[PDB]
Amino acid sequence: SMSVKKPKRDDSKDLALCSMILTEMETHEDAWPFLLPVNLKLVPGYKKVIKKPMDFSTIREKLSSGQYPNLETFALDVRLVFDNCETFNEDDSDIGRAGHNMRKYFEKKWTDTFK
Repeated sequence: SMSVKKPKRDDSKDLALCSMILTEMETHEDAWPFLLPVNLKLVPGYKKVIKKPMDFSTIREKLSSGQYPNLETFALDVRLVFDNCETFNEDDSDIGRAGHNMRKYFEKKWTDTFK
């Protein structure tokens, strides 16, 4: 509350560390469905169904331009990429499996870097 604060967690490396995680996600072999925005002209149904499209390149641009206020808003966008994927793709598809794999990969890096 006012003049009553928990001890100050050092957040000075968060930007660099989120960048490294995102590099690792970018370079994973199963990243290909997620590297670029889904082409809304060429994928029927996507525009209407997926209310907030997100992809790695859009996260990278947001990161690099100070559009994440903190590490939680960065995690929310990464998770959005996978939630979108699950919304549109059957589990039993290459893209559906890619999404599950990437989410797992991300959540472990997240816990190990920050928890």
